[PDB]
Amino acid sequence: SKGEELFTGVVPILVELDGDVNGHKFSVSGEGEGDATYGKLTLKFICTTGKLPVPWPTLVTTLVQCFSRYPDHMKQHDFFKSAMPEGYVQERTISFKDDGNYKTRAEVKFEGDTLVNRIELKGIDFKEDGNILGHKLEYNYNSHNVYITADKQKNGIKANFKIRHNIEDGSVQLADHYQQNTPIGDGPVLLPDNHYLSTQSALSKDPNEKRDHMVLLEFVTAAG
Repeated sequence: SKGEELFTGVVPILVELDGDVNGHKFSVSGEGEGDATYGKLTLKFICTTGKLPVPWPTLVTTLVQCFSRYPDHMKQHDFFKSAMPEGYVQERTISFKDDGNYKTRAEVKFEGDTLVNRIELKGIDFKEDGNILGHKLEYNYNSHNVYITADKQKNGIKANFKIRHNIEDGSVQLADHYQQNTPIGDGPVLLPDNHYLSTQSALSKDPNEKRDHMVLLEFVTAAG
């Protein structure tokens, strides 16, 4: 409830990611704005090391659920905002069906009036001619639901969901997400009942940008 105060207006966002997928090292820098009142996020990401070795859609979920719009009757279930300003550690295991997996660790917290997302990504067991390393995924994104449950042992939450990436041949590449969030500070946090986050995402390009990039528009609303 205390952390909610920090999200009453438009909050600047900074994202920094260091990744390694099958030995291919890369870095991504992201900048944008978040408006939790409407569950709206606008972000621009740039691959600072050159060309991204994985498709941009596979990084969308890794690259700030604290900007989710929680309805008034559900505000007591908002773990994400309650952990602020100290923040939370967000860990994920993203299993790509019939392919490799991403293991991510992120520190999400406030640095002044700016919300920061520092991430380390490690990807292993990917097929060289698979949908990921072979860049066979379409530059678009489907709508999904993030199923959340309380993790009272770690004073945090756990989340499970499936992302459906469209392949160029018209098929689907499943990306199973297992999530764990744990608070950084020793302050009080809200431990929720079972609910979900209804998400909708739109991917686009900046016409004047020549570097490998991604413009992300995300709309997230809590329900259930």
